[PDB]
Amino acid sequence: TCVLRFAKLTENALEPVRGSAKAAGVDLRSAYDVVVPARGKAIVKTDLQVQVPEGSYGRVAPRFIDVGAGVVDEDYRGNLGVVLFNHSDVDFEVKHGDRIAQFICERIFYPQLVMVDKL
Amino acid sequence: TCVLRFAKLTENALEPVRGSAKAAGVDLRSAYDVVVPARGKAIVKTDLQVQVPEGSYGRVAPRFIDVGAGVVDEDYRGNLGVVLFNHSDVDFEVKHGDRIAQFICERIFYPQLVMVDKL
Repeated sequence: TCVLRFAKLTENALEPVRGSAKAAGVDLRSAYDVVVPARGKAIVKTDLQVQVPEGSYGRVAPRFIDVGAGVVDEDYRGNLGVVLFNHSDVDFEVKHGDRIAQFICERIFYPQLVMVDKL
Repeated sequence: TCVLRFAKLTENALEPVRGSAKAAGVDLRSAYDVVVPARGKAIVKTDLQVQVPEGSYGRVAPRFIDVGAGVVDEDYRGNLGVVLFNHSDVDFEVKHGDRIAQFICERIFYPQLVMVDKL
């Protein structure tokens, strides 16, 4: 079985769903209304725990306001979130439900290796 | 055909270089001797082009001195390298042949998605 599982830590978490037919992963949404102060930063939690498939990694990718920027493995049991950095002079309100990142499953593979003349 | 290909742009390039039986990727090595000045930065070239397998990505990962840090896809035809940032007060000499990063092949995948009560 190759199954990605999420588990809500509180009633405030939202289910992760794909944004586009062609998106690389599913979007993570803010559990709370969070103000990121001007020139400040905030951790924005989803109130989701995640168990990625065995042997794989989940990368928290970007969906003004810089997101940091994280990768998890199958042992991770924390509450998924991002750190948002507000470079502007106006506070930024993240509302409950807002898309804050996408979560992409990835795995390392080992292809055959060769050198070539050109290409 | 799951094949990773590299191509030397000059005679200075080295082949990669798996670091250990357990390693996630192959190590990339500096083609030239490069001094990274104190408090300064330098781009350190391998003089390799790479063609990653179709539909995959190659991530240039760290194998004092901060390394940035890049992902490439199957269209990429540049000369692989890293930017090194020297935050110390002494210049740092990267010698021809020094390991500077590992190149890890990765694919995005689409597992089955569910919510669970708890992990």
